[PDB]
Amino acid sequence: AECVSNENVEIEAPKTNIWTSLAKEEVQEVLDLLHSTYNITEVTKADFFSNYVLWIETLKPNKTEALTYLDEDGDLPPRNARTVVYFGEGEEGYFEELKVGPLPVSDETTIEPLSFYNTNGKSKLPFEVGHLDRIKSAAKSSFLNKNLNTTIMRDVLEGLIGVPYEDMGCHSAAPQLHDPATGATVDYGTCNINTENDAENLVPTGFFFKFDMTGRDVSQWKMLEYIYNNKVYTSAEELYEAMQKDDFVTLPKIDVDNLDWTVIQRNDSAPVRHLDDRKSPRLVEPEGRRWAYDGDEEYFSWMDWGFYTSWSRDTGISFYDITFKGERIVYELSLQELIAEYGSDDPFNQHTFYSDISYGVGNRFSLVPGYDCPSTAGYFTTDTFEYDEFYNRTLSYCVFENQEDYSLLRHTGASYSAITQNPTLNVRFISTIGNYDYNFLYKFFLDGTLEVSVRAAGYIQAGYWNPETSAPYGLKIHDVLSGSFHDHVLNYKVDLDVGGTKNRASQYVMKDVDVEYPWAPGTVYNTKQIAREVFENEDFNGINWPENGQGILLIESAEETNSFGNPRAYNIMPGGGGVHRIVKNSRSGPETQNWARSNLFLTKHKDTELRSSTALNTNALYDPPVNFNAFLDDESLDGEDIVAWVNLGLHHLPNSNDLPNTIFSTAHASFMLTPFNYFDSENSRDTTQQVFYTYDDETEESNWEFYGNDWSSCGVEVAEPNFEDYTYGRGTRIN
Amino acid sequence: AECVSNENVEIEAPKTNIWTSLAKEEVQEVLDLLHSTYNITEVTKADFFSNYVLWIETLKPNKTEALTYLDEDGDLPPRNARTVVYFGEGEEGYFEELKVGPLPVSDETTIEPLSFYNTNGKSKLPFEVGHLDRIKSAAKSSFLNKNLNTTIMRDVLEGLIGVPYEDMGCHSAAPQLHDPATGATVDYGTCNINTENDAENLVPTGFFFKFDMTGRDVSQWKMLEYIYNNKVYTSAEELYEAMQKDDFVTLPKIDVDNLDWTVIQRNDSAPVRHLDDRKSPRLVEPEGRRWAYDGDEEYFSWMDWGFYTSWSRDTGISFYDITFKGERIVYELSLQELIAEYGSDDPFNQHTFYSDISYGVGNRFSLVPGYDCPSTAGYFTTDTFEYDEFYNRTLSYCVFENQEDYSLLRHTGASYSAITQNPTLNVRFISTIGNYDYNFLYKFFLDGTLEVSVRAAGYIQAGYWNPETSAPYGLKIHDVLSGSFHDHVLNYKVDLDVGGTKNRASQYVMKDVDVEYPWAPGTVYNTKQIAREVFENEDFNGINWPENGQGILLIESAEETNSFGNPRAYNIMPGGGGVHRIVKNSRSGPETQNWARSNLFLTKHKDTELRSSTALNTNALYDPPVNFNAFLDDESLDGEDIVAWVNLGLHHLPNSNDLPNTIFSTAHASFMLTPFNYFDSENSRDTTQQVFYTYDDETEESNWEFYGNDWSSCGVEVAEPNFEDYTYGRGTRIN
Ligand SMILES: *[C@@H]1O[C@H](CO)[C@@H](O[C@@H]2O[C@H](CO)[C@@H](O[C@@H]3O[C@H](CO)[C@@H](O)[C@H](O)[C@@H]3O)[C@H](O)[C@H]2NC(C)=O)[C@H](O)[C@H]1NC(C)=O
Ligand SMILES: *[C@@H]1O[C@H](CO)[C@@H](O[C@@H]2O[C@H](CO)[C@@H](O[C@@H]3O[C@H](CO)[C@@H](O)[C@H](O)[C@@H]3O)[C@H](O)[C@H]2NC(C)=O)[C@H](O)[C@H]1NC(C)=O
Ligand SMILES: *[C@@H]1O[C@H](CO)[C@@H](O)[C@H](O)[C@H]1NC(C)=O
Ligand SMILES: *[C@@H]1O[C@H](CO)[C@@H](O)[C@H](O)[C@H]1NC(C)=O
Ligand SMILES: *[C@@H]1O[C@H](CO)[C@@H](O)[C@H](O)[C@H]1NC(C)=O
Ligand SMILES: *[C@@H]1O[C@H](CO)[C@@H](O)[C@H](O)[C@H]1NC(C)=O
Ligand SMILES: *[C@@H]1O[C@H](CO)[C@@H](O)[C@H](O)[C@H]1NC(C)=O
Ligand SMILES: *[C@@H]1O[C@H](CO)[C@@H](O)[C@H](O)[C@H]1NC(C)=O
Ligand SMILES: *[C@@H]1O[C@H](CO)[C@@H](O)[C@H](O)[C@H]1NC(C)=O
Ligand SMILES: *[C@@H]1O[C@H](CO)[C@@H](O)[C@H](O)[C@H]1NC(C)=O
Ligand SMILES: [Ca+2]
Ligand SMILES: [Ca+2]
Ligand SMILES: [Ca+2]
Ligand SMILES: [Ca+2]
Ligand SMILES: [Cl-]
Ligand SMILES: [Cl-]
Ligand SMILES: [Cl-]
Ligand SMILES: [Cl-]
Ligand SMILES: [Cl-]
Ligand SMILES: [Cl-]
Ligand SMILES: [Cl-]
Ligand SMILES: [Cl-]
Ligand SMILES: [Cl-]
Ligand SMILES: [Cl-]
Ligand SMILES: [Cl-]
Ligand SMILES: [Cl-]
Ligand SMILES: [Cu+2]
Ligand SMILES: [Cu+2]
Ligand SMILES: [Mg+2]
Ligand SMILES: [Mg+2]
Ligand SMILES: [Mg+2]
Ligand SMILES: [Mg+2]
Ligand SMILES: [Mg+2]
Ligand SMILES: [Mg+2]
Ligand SMILES: [Xe]
Ligand SMILES: [Xe]
Ligand SMILES: [Xe]
Ligand SMILES: [Xe]
Ligand SMILES: [Xe]
Ligand SMILES: [Xe]
Ligand SMILES: [Xe]
Ligand SMILES: [Xe]
Ligand SMILES: [Xe]
Ligand SMILES: [Xe]
Ligand SMILES: [Xe]
Ligand SMILES: [Xe]
Ligand SMILES: [Xe]
Ligand SMILES: [Xe]
Ligand SMILES: [Xe]
Ligand SMILES: [Xe]
Repeated sequence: AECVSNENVEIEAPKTNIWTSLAKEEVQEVLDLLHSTYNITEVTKADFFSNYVLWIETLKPNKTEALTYLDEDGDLPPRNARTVVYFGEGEEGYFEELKVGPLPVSDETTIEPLSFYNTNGKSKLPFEVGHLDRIKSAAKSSFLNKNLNTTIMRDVLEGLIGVPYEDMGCHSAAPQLHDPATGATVDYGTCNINTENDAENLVPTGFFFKFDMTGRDVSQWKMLEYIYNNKVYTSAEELYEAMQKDDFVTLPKIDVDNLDWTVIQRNDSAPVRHLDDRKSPRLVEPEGRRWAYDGDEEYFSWMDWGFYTSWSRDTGISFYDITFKGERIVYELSLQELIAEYGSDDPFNQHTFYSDISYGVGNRFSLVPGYDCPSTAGYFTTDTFEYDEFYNRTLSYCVFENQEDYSLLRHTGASYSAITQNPTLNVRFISTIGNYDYNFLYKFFLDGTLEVSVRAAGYIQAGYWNPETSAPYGLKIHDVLSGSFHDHVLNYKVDLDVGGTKNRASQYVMKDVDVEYPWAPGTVYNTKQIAREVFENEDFNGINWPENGQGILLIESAEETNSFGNPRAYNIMPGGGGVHRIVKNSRSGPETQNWARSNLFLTKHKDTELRSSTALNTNALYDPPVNFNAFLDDESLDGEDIVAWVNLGLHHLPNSNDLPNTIFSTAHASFMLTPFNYFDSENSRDTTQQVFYTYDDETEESNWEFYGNDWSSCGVEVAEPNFEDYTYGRGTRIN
Repeated sequence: AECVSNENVEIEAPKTNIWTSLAKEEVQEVLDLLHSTYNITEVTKADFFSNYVLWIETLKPNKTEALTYLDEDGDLPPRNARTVVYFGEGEEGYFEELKVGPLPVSDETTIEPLSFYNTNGKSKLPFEVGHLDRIKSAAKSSFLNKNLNTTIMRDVLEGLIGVPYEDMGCHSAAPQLHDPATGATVDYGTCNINTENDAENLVPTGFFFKFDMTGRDVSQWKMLEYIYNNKVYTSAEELYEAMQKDDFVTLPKIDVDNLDWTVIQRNDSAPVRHLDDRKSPRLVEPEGRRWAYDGDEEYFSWMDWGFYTSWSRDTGISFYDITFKGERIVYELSLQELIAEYGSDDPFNQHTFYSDISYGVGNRFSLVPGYDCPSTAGYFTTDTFEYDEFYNRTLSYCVFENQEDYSLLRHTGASYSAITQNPTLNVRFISTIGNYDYNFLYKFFLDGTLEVSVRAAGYIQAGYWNPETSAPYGLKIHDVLSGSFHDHVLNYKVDLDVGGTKNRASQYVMKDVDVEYPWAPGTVYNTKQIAREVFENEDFNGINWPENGQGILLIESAEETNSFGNPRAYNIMPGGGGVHRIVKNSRSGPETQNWARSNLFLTKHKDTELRSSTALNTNALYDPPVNFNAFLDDESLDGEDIVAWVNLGLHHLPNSNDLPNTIFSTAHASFMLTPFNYFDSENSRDTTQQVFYTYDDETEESNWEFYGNDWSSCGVEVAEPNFEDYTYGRGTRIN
């Protein structure tokens, strides 16, 4: 007999998604208004002296107006755009952030400087510390080719590396290094061997260079240094001549004829493991899908949870208005920034401190059905706007119900067994940013717990192994390859509003203590106690997870209690990857990523403290648009709207198990938000996905209660994934 | 079209399972020899002055003889039994451990004192610190009834608690408290309200008592104290008379008429959540099972892994000869002990320091098919012997292939996407020990990684909430109920033999450092470095996981390297629950659990250091059979057979989310064993469970390579679990 089929369920969201990305039509109206207001050049025709548009996206509503709309029948918040435009028509070039609205475009619409969420109080980012945009990238690539493809340098490179200039690629370290004291902007660079399989990061040559790129006039840019085997040369001629001498040491060259060790996919001449000719297990939905959605509003419901999603170019997916059993628990949950900070003996990796939101986390590729997500997943389309084009991205994120490999709870005793299954709602997106693949998962449980996790995979940014200097910074993982040591750190804005906005943050500290008890006078016991301590003010040092896990961190309602007098609370519980940066004082990130130095921070919510980083931060080393430390000014948190900024990380020291790629299983970080006296009891008990087995002692009869779930054998069709929907590329573009 | 069916595959183990439990026939021969050698009384007729048999099990082979058999065509090790017999026929009673073999019983068979694995050098455990066996339990229960069911005490109890003696149960704290200085043995106790649903732990009355139980003559045992509202009474009469006075404070009584808050299973009058009338997702095997086994030898193979299992009464499942790609990586992996140590204002919980192996972890209940394990699982039968009966336990552990909710790795770039699925082999057993349910999972991955995890659920051991004294030890979670604060700590013996037995233990320490580089003279950089440090000797302090995760712990081959010169290694990587005891100096566990004070210990392998605890430890407070600290005697680990003793734990402070039961999702601990330069590369690349997608730039054609896996739609029957195989109880017994 066939399993009972059910159709996918669609619902109407309670409210409008006021956080959603701009519609194509809204972007068009904004772009038109900009073109009519300013002299805007198309990006394909633009240079450092043109004006052109970079970005146009939603300027999300402020919280109080949002909550008045959601909870108190207020007006829709004004619909506005944030745009970033490069202005090069003046004596000095700069990027400027501008607000355009309200939308749709009407007689009330204005264009104004936008700076309220920048701690530095500026709408304008100077050229010298500007975004590494398509224009600046093209100029740098042209400048490098001009210098490295001369007759002499062609010879220097081939002689040192072993392949001609055509067979390598030269490129610059990020961030650039602007010195506000001198006005100079310099950058380092290296070369990697070209590959057919995107494995250039595994073949670094150990040839380095340094250049000055100060000012908008590229005719004045100059190569400063060539660096090779830890020696500095101040001209091509000096290096060429050094190489002709008999005392010159040339480091071992990459074996470019044998690069099969860089290849990810299966070698079809490899033997197959026993039984690997049988397909691996599959998750199926015997009675159809158990989550619902509003397609227009990107609102989701599952087992008494509800939330809206939003998408941005900088960060990818965000969540708003997360409710459980009819009560908002989180106003905003949003990934803010991802960094990768390397330590090295060499001037390329030692100067690498990536800000992934500068590149964009939300402007990448589709998910591969069946593999990136289970075949039971639903897929959603999002969009972004960059450089004159609207990008529609299908299969951008997925939603699926998992069956976890362990039950949610159980007990056996007194002639019964009671077990509850553990289905979870899962939202995933994957962001492949060059070499790295980041896999983001949000997992919701039946009791009101949410787990936020990240895993990493892809190609490592390796380094040339120099036996004299490389050992303190990495392991030798191939003939001339070091697995360069680096930190990954990610920041999440977790705007918990537990039993309303007015909250307190507390910790239950656990300690061993010597006590005497009234029932055994004179006898000292070494025992353990808890002590509740309130986080009364913003702490500049942040909060690091306690030694030996001897504490619990809570966000409590300031006024609401459960039936036993306990403040309603949620526990922020670290899972794996509760680490922060090792390095304290980076020349490549002095003030640009100051949230990354502790496990977590608690601040008073402000609309002006929207975000802990920006896409414009990375090259603004000393005066970034957002300096996170500006948020930390000793404000009372004692009965206030608190935001937690929670970090996840990994200290990655690649070894053989990272070649050809890093694996997701061991590169993992997570935290949980779990109810703590939030209810009077554990709130999964109403699920039907449980069994109650009883045995009668006298009659020797067993009884099985399955609460309406029929476990009888039935037939299902195991459906083919929507593979046809997957095409390579970073979105379908429309100029 | 129907999915291609395949039958379950059975294989022949490479060798005999020399670690397997005794056959019924072996146990019978041993029991017969004991009965012919000594005057043995049946346990149902026995007292403190009889002799009777407690336990008969396999005395596992010593390592060198085992390895000679497995690897060098040696003889089968001798087949021996360990038995424990209580001898009460002498002037003083004691338990004695005895070796019986070789088996089968022949003219060569002897019975000898067995003590080699006891650090205290004794085969005999004195009565005073004896096992809490069926005989001693019965005597204590009889003694308590004699004292608490008198006319006066019946009145005292009803008056204080609110229900008659028939409606409560009184019982003693574990461990007992023997004082070797005085020879006295005392114990504390309390009463809980009787329930129909095994929820007595949620209804503690706050009535306590203390008794002296010194010696085998129960006529000399005496009640010492009654303790109530933090006052001590030295007779029933004193307390009765105190209660008649007008100044007497009676603490608030349990509302025994309203205990629905203790009930686990669904209330069928509760509303159903949206779409919870659809069955939750199911894992299926479209082309059948992909692991194989030898049923007689309990040998398992899956995707180039192999191992044997063994079962014991004390600990449940153990693993031996774990190999991956034809090489042993772990000789022995075995759970050793589980403790639960409470802190409290009251004399019951403050004296509770459970040793779960004393009760037995491997003598519990069957798994519930479909709920405890996926319906695709295979189930295995094990056995134990206790008190004259052989117990056959069906559905004792399960083996299943999961599909993890994330892929093992991926990369997108250069017009391809390459993704590998993440199937894992999973071995589970669940041990419900009274109130607690422990869920043990061993998860094997395609690359050679193994994850060991535990989750906990069940009823908490709560405490009576006294507003004057309870607050430092727990939260008030119901009207008169405290969620008593406790540590769970579990010890695993992890006998890694990485590239042979001769190994080294090392750590890569991570630190920030200020350096100057040859390519930028005079410029100080704050960067980060690694430093390899060898653990040259056994450290009495053990090893605690590093602050901010700034280190990697390795077990390395002493001589074998990979192709790049790195020692072949495995990384012991902490996951969640990397915590140890808070309390340092317990009166209830002075010397009995000394492994629990750090995250992990490294020792030189010895057959005499078989196990870090014993079932006989818990009441032997100062001179236990095994004092783990005896293992730690500063021996060189520099090119030696190393064993790692790895702890997992939880500091549990129950809140509302633990009523009516604790949930498995948030009560979790794990560690991973992962290859680290063990191969030249990451070793999952040969799996067929992957996709290679390519896109041609010119022809606009996509190609999908699925390596023999057909994702076409097909029909399967979703099978009913083997529910008929599940019967309540702790094994089918045979006298
Ligand atoms: C959301 O909240 C933020 C923070 O409260 C609001 O920021 C404010 O934006 C206005 C413009 O709409 C800024 O006013 C301007 O100030 C400059 C500086 O003197 C002045 O030259 C202009 O004439 C104008 O008055 C204001 O400074 C800024 N406030 C802060 C604290 O930075 C924002 O308006 C809110 N958005 C919405 C949709 O209501
Ligand atoms: C596995 O290895 C252990 C540890 O090496 C062996 O333990 C040894 O067991 C023997 C008995 O078989 C003990 O010998 C006895 O010693 C006592 C004490 O003086 C003596 O009275 C007896 O006459 C007898 O000689 C021996 O002490 C003990 N060794 C240690 C270090 O404690 C065990 O025999 C091995 N098992 C197998 C199956 O080979
Ligand atoms: C717009 O800018 C370009 C330079 O990019 C300039 O040549 C042109 O004259 C400007 N248009 C107007 C109307 O001033
Ligand atoms: C580099 O120089 C060679 C000739 O010296 C030329 O053929 C080639 O096109 C140049 N490459 C680029 C990208 O300019
Ligand atoms: C495939 O396997 C063969 C045989 O081991 C090996 O020589 C070759 O390097 C492999 N090819 C690739 C591209 O991985
Ligand atoms: C984006 O793609 C979706 C799905 O194909 C489609 O509904 C929508 O019209 C697209 N948007 C635009 C403006 O191309
Ligand atoms: C065996 O022990 C019992 C006491 O438990 C005793 O009465 C009996 O006589 C003993 N048997 C022999 C043969 O001595
Ligand atoms: C307790 O005492 C009462 C009479 O006082 C009696 O009826 C009952 O059987 C006793 N219970 C036990 C278990 O001895
Ligand atoms: C079932 O639900 C009803 C209505 O809320 C409640 O009164 C009762 O306590 C519940 N019964 C049990 C046994 O949980
Ligand atoms: C234990 O149970 C298994 C499975 O039912 C059976 O094969 C075996 O004979 C049983 N052992 C004994 C001795 O009862
Ligand atoms: Ca908040
Ligand atoms: Ca502040
Ligand atoms: Ca070993
Ligand atoms: Ca030792
Ligand atoms: Cl400005
Ligand atoms: Cl110019
Ligand atoms: Cl090479
Ligand atoms: Cl879909
Ligand atoms: Cl407190
Ligand atoms: Cl700056
Ligand atoms: Cl002895
Ligand atoms: Cl007696
Ligand atoms: Cl009550
Ligand atoms: Cl089975
Ligand atoms: Cl080192
Ligand atoms: Cl003792
Ligand atoms: Cu990394
Ligand atoms: Cu617990
Ligand atoms: Mg609508
Ligand atoms: Mg839209
Ligand atoms: Mg109006
Ligand atoms: Mg056989
Ligand atoms: Mg057997
Ligand atoms: Mg022989
Ligand atoms: Xe657009
Ligand atoms: Xe140069
Ligand atoms: Xe997946
Ligand atoms: Xe949440
Ligand atoms: Xe990460
Ligand atoms: Xe904490
Ligand atoms: Xe991370
Ligand atoms: Xe990560
Ligand atoms: Xe037996
Ligand atoms: Xe007493
Ligand atoms: Xe499960
Ligand atoms: Xe392993
Ligand atoms: Xe646990
Ligand atoms: Xe470590
Ligand atoms: Xe644990
Ligand atoms: Xe646990």
